[PDB]
Amino acid sequence: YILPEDWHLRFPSGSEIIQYAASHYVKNSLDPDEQLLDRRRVEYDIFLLVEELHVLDIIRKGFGSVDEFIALANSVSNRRKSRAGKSLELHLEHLFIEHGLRHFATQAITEGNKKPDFLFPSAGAYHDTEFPVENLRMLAVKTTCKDRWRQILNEADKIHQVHLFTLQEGVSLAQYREMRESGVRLVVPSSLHKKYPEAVRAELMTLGAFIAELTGLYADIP
Amino acid sequence: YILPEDWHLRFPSGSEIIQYAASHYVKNSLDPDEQLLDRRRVEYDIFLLVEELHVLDIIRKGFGSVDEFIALANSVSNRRKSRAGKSLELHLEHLFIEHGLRHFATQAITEGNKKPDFLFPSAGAYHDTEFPVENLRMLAVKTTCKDRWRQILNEADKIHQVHLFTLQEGVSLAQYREMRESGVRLVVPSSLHKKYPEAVRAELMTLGAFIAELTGLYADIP
DNA sequence: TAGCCTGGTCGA
DNA sequence: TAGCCTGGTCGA
Repeated sequence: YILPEDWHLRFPSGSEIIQYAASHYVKNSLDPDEQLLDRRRVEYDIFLLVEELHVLDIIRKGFGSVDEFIALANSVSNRRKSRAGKSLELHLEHLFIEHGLRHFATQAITEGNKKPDFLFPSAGAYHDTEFPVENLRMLAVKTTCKDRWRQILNEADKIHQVHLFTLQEGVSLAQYREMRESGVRLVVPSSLHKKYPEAVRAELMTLGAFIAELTGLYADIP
Repeated sequence: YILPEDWHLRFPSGSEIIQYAASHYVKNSLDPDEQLLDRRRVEYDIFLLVEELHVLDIIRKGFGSVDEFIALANSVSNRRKSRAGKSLELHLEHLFIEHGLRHFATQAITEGNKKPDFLFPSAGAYHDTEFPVENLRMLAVKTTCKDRWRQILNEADKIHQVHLFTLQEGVSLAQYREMRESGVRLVVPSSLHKKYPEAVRAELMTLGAFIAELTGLYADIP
């Protein structure tokens, strides 16, 4: 790939990796669902290489004790964890802008505590007492859900139908039922649908459909 | 310590480690808060040693690539994670029985979905339409909370004042306010109170106080 | 396969 | 220091 000069030394930020990765996308596959999965794959491959230049030398020369091993073990695991999550946020932000969805707030304050990944169409409209509450949207983003999905709930007391975007290779049917009852709606990249139980597949939204719904919903907003 | 014979080979269960660990407790420090922290420390030290006999040899001879390193790295990290959590559950179960708290359900079904770590005084009383709902208690257990605490919420729709037991070395004041509003009440081992902000320390329960409250609350139940 | 998190890194 | 989880192990 040939990386930027100081990357060998200083480990780049999430936006920096992607900023570099952008000049290496396949192009075009103008479907938003295709684009995400592709941009993720390209970004990840670059990340793998940067990671190697920081650890591979330490990896080979072994560890004298468990406490030594596990410190870097946790450090490296948790580097991936923190960066994987921010990556998906960023990739969706870029895709919203590129596909006509300009009406969204990134760091939007709702009730004063929890702040959702994405709020629609505005932080302002959300507090606007005369904006139709049923036209409000919220997008929580989780690369994997597992048990962690329930942490997304009351991020927007005002919105009961909440959207969760995830890359998980199938959510259990039992687990999906809990999500429905709690008012959660999955947005999942078209390609990953086949990993979800047949009964669930029907109620699954693609990224493309999400963007299209919201684009029309807020077309009448400046 | 000298471990049981087959431990070198087969990695023991959580109950097995503790069953062995019990014959190695300090004794007595009859305070429940003291006993937990001690039994945890004894259990952990044994765990560390069992872990070493399974990994130390693999740890020293290094790794050829990142993908090799990270597989065991995640495996070992996640062994600790799964076992740490079950350990605390077990230690509290044993302490409840030993200190007169016989009225609790371990695997209690509430609404049919989420099942709380501990339900009081009975799975039956919880569904008993004439048991005073304000005398119901529920105990979620988390070794560390972090962001994960919000996953404990609606485990018992019927109970609004919920108890969370944790070993975390201080919960932020901002984070504690969210817990209060969501109807969560911390139970924290006496010794760890000094790690919590001064403003929070006041509303913190000890294990001893928890057991004493519930013991009196259910003394009139067979 | 639901729950665990003997948890450090990243970027407001 | 709040949010992340490019997540596998354990035991119903």
